[PDB]
Amino acid sequence: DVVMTQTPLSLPVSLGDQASISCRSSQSLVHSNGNTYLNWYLQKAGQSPKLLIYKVSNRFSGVPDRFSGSGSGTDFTLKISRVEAEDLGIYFCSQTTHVPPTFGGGTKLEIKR
Repeated sequence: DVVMTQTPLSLPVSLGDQASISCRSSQSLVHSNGNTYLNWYLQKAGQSPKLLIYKVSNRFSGVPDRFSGSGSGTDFTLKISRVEAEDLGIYFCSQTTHVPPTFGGGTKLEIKR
């Protein structure tokens, strides 16, 4: 199925700066109609998962607006107005456009060093 290459592998940023994680999709995530259904994700060391965008840029209910998604077809990104302690951890980007669902990736985001 469509592969999702998460990048970069590391994103050292201070809790306050803007962070933009990328994500590429083998043959784009455009369903048979011209619509893209992406699902950004984030998880800490054994904590409660958090979903940001659920299409391409719109933010899911609960997102502090600081999260923003964008991109074309075989490329996507998640810019954050400001990183917080909770934001730290590993990032991911899923997609419900193709089947079966992918769900995976892993961008390291543990503050700036």
